[PDB]
Amino acid sequence: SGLVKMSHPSGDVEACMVQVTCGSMTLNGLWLDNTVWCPRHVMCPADQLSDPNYDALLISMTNHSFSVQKHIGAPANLRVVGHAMQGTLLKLTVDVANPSTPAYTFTTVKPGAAFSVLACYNGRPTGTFTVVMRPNYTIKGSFLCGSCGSVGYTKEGSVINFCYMHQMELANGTHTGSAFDGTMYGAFMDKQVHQVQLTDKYCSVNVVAWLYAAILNGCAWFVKPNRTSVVSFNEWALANQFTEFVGTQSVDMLAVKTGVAIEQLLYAIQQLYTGFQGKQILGSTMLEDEFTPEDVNMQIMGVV
Amino acid sequence: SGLVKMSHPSGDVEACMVQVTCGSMTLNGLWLDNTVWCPRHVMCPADQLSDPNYDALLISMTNHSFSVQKHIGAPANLRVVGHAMQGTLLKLTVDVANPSTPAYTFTTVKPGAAFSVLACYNGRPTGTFTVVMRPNYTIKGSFLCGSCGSVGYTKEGSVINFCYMHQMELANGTHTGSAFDGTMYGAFMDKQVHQVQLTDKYCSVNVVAWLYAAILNGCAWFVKPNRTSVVSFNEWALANQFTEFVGTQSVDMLAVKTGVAIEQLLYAIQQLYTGFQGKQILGSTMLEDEFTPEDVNMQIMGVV
Repeated sequence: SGLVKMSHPSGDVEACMVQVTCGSMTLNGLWLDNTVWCPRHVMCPADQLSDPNYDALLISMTNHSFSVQKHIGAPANLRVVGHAMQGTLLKLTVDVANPSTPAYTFTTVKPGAAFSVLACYNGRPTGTFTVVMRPNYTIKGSFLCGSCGSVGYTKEGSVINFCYMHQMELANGTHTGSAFDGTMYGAFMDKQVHQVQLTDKYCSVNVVAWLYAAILNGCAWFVKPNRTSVVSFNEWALANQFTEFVGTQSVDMLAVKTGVAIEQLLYAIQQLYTGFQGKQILGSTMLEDEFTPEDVNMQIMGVV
Repeated sequence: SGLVKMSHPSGDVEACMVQVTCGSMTLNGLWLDNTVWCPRHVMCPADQLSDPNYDALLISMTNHSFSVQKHIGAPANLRVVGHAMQGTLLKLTVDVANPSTPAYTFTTVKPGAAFSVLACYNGRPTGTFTVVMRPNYTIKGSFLCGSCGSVGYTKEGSVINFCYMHQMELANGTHTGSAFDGTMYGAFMDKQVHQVQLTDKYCSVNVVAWLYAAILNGCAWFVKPNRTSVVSFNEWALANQFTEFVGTQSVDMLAVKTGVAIEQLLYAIQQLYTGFQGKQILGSTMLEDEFTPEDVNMQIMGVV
C-alpha cells in the first residue's frame, strides 16, 4: 500500500540523451535511430532571444553548424549529415544509429494525463520526476537554465512513448515544451515575450481517483450516501475552477472494487473544495489532482 | 524555478538489480562486485512468516539453495559460491563480478534525510520515487507483494551511496527496510507480528527549507518581523509533534540568499501549524516537510 509520486525507471531514456551545440547555445537532444531531436532555439544567438526569425536562422545553417556529443557511457561525437526543422524542433540526422534505441512511439498527452520527465543539463541526466499536463496546457516542473531538450515520456510495457521536449518557463514553477510533431503544448511561442496563460483548474477525474485511493488505504470519512450526477457536477465544475469529469474504465474499476459510486465522490468534492475544516485525507488538507486513475490502479491494486 | 519531488536517474542502479529465489520465495537483490545482497526472509517458508528462526534456516541452506537471475539487458544466471547472513540481510557470493558495478558506498540515513528508491518486482525495475526517513524511522512509500529487495540510495557526484533495502509494510502506506550493515531502520523485526511505531512528527528543518523555497518562488506572505529562537522553538516542538530544529550550512545559504532569518520562519511555523486559514503556500494548505535544504538549494539555486 501507499500512494506516492512515482516515475518510470529512466535508464532506457538516459541512453538516448545527448548534448547539442550550435553557435553560442548548448542544450540537450534525444538520439533515436539516426535522428537527434532538439529545440530549434539552439539556433538563436544567445542575445537575440526575443522575437527570433527561425526561418532565416535555419537557412543560415549548414550541417557544420551543429555538434552532437554523447557523454553517457563512453564519449562519442556524432557526425551531423542532415538538418531539418519541424515546428519548434530540429531534426538532426547523424551518421550512426543509436545502438540502444528502445522500442518507441510518439504521442501527444492531454490535460490530466501524467508522464515522467528526465531532466538533463549539458547532455547529462540529473533528475527525474512526474508531472500532469495541466488544464491550461502547462506543467508544474522543476527546470533551470540548461534544461531545454529534457524529455517526458510514458510507457506501454517496454515501449516508450515520447510526449514532451522541454522548451520554456512561463512563470514561477510553470513550464511548457513540444510534442514531437514540433507543436508547443498550449501553443506558446518559443520566444521571450509576455504570454498569458489560462487559469489552472483542478483535474476532477484525478481528484476522484485519489479519493478512491484514500478509501482503499483506510481513509473514507468523506463518503456519504449523498450523490451528485456527472452532468450536474460538470455544470458546477465550470463555475468553480474544476475540469469537467469524464469517466473511464480505469475509474470504473475503482468504483467496483470499493463499492462507492463516482457520484458519491462528486458530491464530496463539492463539500470539500472550500477546505476540509481540520481533517486530512492521506496526509493532505486540500484536494490532490496529480494521481490518475491508472496510477492508483497500478500502485494500490497492482493492475496495468 | 519550481520545486517538485525529484529522484536520481536510476539507470546506474537498474544495472545492479537481480532476482533471487530460495525455496518458495522470490524477491529482488543488489549485485555489486561478486556480492548479491537480499533480505534474509527469502529463506523463510512462504507459510512460516510469523516468528521464523533465521539461524536455523541458515544452517539448513547450501549454495544450491539459492538461484540468482539477471533479467536486465540479456538474461544470465549467476552461480552462487558462498552464502552468509549479516543482520537481516543475506550476502551471497557469486562467481562473476558485475561489470556495471558503479562507484559506491554504504551509508545509514537519519530522520529528515531524503533518498531515491528504485521499486522492483521479480528482478525488474518498475518505478522510482523519493522518500524521507521519518522521525519514527519509517518511510512513506508505495510497495506491494514482490517488492522486497528494492533499494534506496543517495548520490555524491557519480558515487552511489546505498542506504536502504526494502523489507516490510508496518501499516497502511508505512514501510521500513535495512541498511547494508543488516540493521533494520527503527529496529523492527523481520517477522509478521504486531509492532508498534512511534508517532510521526513534522521534520522542522525541511519545513523551514520549503518556506525558503516558497520565498524564492515569489511566495512570502507568511514572513513577518516576529522571531522565535531555536531554543524556544525546540521546546515548543516537542510539545506539538515537531522535530527539534538543527541548523546547517545548507539552511544558512537559504537565509543569506533571501535575507530572512531562520527565527522568522520558526515563528511562522508556530502560527501556521493549526492551518493557513484559506491561504496557500506553493499550492499547499499544510506544512510540507519532505523537501530538504539540499533539495531546495539544488532545484532552485542550482547548487550542489
